[PDB]
Amino acid sequence: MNLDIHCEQLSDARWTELLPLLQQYEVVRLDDCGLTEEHCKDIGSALRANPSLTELCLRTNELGDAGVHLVLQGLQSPTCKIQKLSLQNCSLTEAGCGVLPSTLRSLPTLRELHLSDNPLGDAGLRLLCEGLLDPQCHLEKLQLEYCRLTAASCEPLASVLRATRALKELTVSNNDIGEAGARVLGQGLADSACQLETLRLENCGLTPANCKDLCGIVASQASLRELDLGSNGLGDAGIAELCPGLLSPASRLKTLWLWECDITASGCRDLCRVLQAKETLKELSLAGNKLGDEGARLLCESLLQPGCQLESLWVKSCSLTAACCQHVSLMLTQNKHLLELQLSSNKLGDSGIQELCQALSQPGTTLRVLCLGDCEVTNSGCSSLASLLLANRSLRELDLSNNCVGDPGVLQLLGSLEQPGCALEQLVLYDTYWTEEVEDRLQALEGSKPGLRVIS
Repeated sequence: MNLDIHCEQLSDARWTELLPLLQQYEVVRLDDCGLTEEHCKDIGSALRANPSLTELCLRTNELGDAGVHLVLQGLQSPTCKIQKLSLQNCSLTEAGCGVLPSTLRSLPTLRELHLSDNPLGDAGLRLLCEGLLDPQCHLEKLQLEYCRLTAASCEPLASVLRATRALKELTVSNNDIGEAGARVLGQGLADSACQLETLRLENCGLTPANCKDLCGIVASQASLRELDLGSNGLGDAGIAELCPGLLSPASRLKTLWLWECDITASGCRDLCRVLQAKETLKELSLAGNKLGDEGARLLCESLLQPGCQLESLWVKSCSLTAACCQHVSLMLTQNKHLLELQLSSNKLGDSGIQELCQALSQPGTTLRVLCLGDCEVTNSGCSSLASLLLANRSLRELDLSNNCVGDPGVLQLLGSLEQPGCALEQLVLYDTYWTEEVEDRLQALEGSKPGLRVIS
């Protein structure tokens, strides 16, 4: 009962074929079509006749304020129970934002709203907030990524924040709120009444100082579950401040995203104390940080402690060499909690990869998803891996994207996959190529064993 269209352009012939169905489906997704204001008139009229739409998503389209305005009108009908609405990337400018209050108030069924990639400006947010403040608005998830906001936006956001009680997710990534803004925003969080769960502050220009604040909020925000702070220059200094907040017996933080955060081994030490004590923290992305093999070691030091329960570790593009494979290997042999390890864009080479290959070859291994994209694996490396696939029983997804692999390497992988004992459910091979022959051998495999897909 979903519709979903993506990239296909709409001939005036098919638009017509569509309209009536737009009045039927529960889920309409018109992702990157050629939708302009000209279609909105029709959308408005078709959406009002739909007594069962729960979610509309008009991603990537140049509708404009007027287009948007119409869209919102057709939703303001007697038979609307819409819950999810995504007007992501529709050129909704501050001009078109004066509608929001009148719309938000009119839609008490709305749970999550997406306005990302829309230049709302502080002026446009100011109105979205005024809308969120009205008691008839029970908005739980709000996405305002890339919305040309600035520190000015943080005050109303904070004000919305202290007042509302329903908001669970707040995402303001890719807006330059700055140190000052983040300080305001976070301040509103501290004395808020809603039990926020997801807070994403990616590329907002945070600084170590903001860590002083987040430390506190994190410490007492029992409801928090996922905290994204990537692409911010917090450095080891910021991490240190953040850490005691993460050791609070009230912090149930599960997902911690600290990618490209200018962290290094010095910082990673601090992370490890947390990693050992918090049985709840289950996902840590440290990708893009120049951790180096010293850092990899430390991470492993921690991952060997049986009181450590991390399930996913991302250390993509972390300047790790084949020199750390011995530790990742050893840890991999004695750890029964890590299910997913992301080692892509690292210089492991065939020698580093064999070490992982021998470790995972033992029985009683638990790693379930292993990523090795861009690690400099060659056709010879594929040999190691191919054997692995016959011995190891824990793996389900293996990503070998963008390596130095041609026909022979792949062919070996296929040999392993054609076996009944082999239980890999997914071999990921993007940015890899092969002759017509290999492909024909491949299409065959995908017919002898349907419980396996070779992605590319």
